[PDB]
Amino acid sequence: IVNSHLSELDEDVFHHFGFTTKSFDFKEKFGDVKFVCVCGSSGRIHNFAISMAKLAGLALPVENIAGSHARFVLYKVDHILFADHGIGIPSTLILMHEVTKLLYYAGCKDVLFIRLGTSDGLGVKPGTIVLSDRCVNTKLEPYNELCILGKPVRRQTKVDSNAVNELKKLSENLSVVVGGTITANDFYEELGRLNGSICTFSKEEKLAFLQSVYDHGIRNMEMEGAAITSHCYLTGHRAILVCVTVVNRLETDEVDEFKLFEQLPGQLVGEYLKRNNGII
Amino acid sequence: QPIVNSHLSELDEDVFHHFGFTTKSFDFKEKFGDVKFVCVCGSSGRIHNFAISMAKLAGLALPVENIAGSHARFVLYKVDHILFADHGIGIPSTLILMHEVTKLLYYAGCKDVLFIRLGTSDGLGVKPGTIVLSDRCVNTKLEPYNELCILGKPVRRQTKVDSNAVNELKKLSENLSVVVGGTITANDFYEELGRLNGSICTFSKEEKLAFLQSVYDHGIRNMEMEGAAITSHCYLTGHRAILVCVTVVNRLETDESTDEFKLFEQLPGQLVGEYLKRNNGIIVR
Repeated sequence: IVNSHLSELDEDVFHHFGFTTKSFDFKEKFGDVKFVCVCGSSGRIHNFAISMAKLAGLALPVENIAGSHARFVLYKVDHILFADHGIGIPSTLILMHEVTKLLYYAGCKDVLFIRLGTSDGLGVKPGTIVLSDRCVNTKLEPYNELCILGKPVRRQTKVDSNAVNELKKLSENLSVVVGGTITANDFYEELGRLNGSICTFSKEEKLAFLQSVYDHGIRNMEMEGAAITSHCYLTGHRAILVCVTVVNRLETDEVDEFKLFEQLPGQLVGEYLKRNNGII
Repeated sequence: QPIVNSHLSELDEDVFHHFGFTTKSFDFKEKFGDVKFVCVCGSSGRIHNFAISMAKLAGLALPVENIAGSHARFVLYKVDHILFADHGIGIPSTLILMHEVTKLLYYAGCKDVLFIRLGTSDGLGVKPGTIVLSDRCVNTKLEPYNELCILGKPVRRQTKVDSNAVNELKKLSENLSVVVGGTITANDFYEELGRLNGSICTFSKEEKLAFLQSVYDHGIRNMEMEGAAITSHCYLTGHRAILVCVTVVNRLETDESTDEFKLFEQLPGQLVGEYLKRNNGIIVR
């Protein structure tokens, strides 16, 4: 589906990237992109871009394509774009809008979006990589909910099951678990944490909620999945979540090794990108 | 009297993961006990500069120390009775800040603290560069609520702004344009704010205008993405909140000079700074 309104613009400003459609030719600069790698922070995604560059044999430093003062960073190593989305669905939706618009202008078709994040684990020990076989909200519905012009809109989530299949098969020759993922808007109360500044439920209700979602296949929880997987589906691209778990929420709320866990998703996806020509 | 989360007493040590410190990091009573203001905005650089401007005003020697961990998600500064932090973009990011900052205030025994958001925003029927003092914070249906889904169950939390602080800021500006009006909080910069140049648009330019005109006639003068989170969380934790946002675009005209934008961003700080100087936010030495 195409936004007809874009073709009417004399110039289109990427407010959060720091450039416009008069900055450069998008086809020439981005036309070969087939993958988009994203995580929460600029630092981590830049480190991964650098890591991927070394794997491809790129000597020169990986340079920010985005404006220096812009909200998000943007790196490119061969056929891969790297960017940060911050914390939460709204921040992520901004990135998704501007990155998919970028892909549209560049003529990129059927691009795989990969989120390499961290997450709360359910019934798995910390350090476990969860490959999301589905992304659902806190009601375990595979939908991202929006209020557009004051009207309720539900947009269903979808994961590239083929990519999950590949990543899981690949991981065996290189622990990795395939399971469901909850996306929430509140790190504390909506994720059943007891140590927020506000708590309107008991431990019993918290555990009943966390056990039920586990029983219904959920293995991890985070705050951006529903946005990425729903937005990609609608704009003609693909999406997967590769997140390491940093805590078993069926056991506790609170959390060197943390930095080590963060490296794990990149180690898996990097090998995937190598064997599926994200790099030359 | 503020409601206390009893579960916090069950913890021997509490970790502020997004600030990168714990309850053993400082003596919270001695370190934060005199905090009566918390200033927040979207970026670490902007709020750092504002903290620096307040320190200069207070006659305090630079630099302003980031109390937060070096690799933490958020920054945290203190100048006399004011804390400074960034909240990033959107309600989820902001809610995390609110939880950890209000917990900090609790451990430090701080009561009735005033949260001030110094942001930029979409304008409605006002020229770019206009400071909107929010007298009302609502969602995209123009209801004064932040909606949540707690353990799968729908929750609506009422929003509230400090009218007295708003009134004081208004009168202060007269002796220093500033408009008092409604504020919409949305969860999406593009479609939910009625922008036509997203990657997805399921509405016409006619429907767009109707939506924005409607909210304008209902008193809304600006739109941003964090308001309902701040004002509802403060209400529940026994604190106060206001929004002081400069508008950068009049959405009733268009959806689209970097120098004057930098000038615009300075405006909320200039107003708020004067308020803090006269209301025991800083001590002038």
